[PDB]
Amino acid sequence: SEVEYRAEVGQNAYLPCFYTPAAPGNLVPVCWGKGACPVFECGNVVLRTDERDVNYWTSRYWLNGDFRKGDVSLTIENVTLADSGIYCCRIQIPGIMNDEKFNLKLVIK
Ligand SMILES: Cc1nc2c3cc(-c4ccc(NS(=O)(=O)c5ncc[nH]5)cc4C)c(Cl)cc3[nH]c(=O)n2n1
Ligand SMILES: [Ca+2]
Repeated sequence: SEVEYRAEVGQNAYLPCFYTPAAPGNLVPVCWGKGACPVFECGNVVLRTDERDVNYWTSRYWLNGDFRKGDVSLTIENVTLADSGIYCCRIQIPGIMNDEKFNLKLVIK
């Protein structure tokens, strides 16, 4: 057994990811992709934010939480078996190599 997130075909999938803004409104860029975080930046990119807003998304992928307070959890709508796999949520902390890397396993049946 290990940590995983689950959905049936047709449901939405919910993959958690959080950080804490250093001060209110001080956002840091976030990278969501399919594939483990050792791949490129955050895998095969599906969604990105910068210090101001979401700047990139792919159909069916959403940040529906309060991402301006650090809830950068992902929603995938209407999943198929092909959406199964590891996803990377990368918190791109400016000022060093110290990014926060989260790998989330999505199991679809
Ligand atoms: C037609 C369609 N649109 C989206 C879409 C949109 C978004 C998105 C983009 C910016 C903001 N930021 S915001 O502060 O609420 C704001 N409001 C005005 C200016 N900025 C909030 C969200 C939820 C995302 Cl993340 C994911 C999306 N995914 C997707 O398949 N589609 N499809
Ligand atoms: Ca960094």
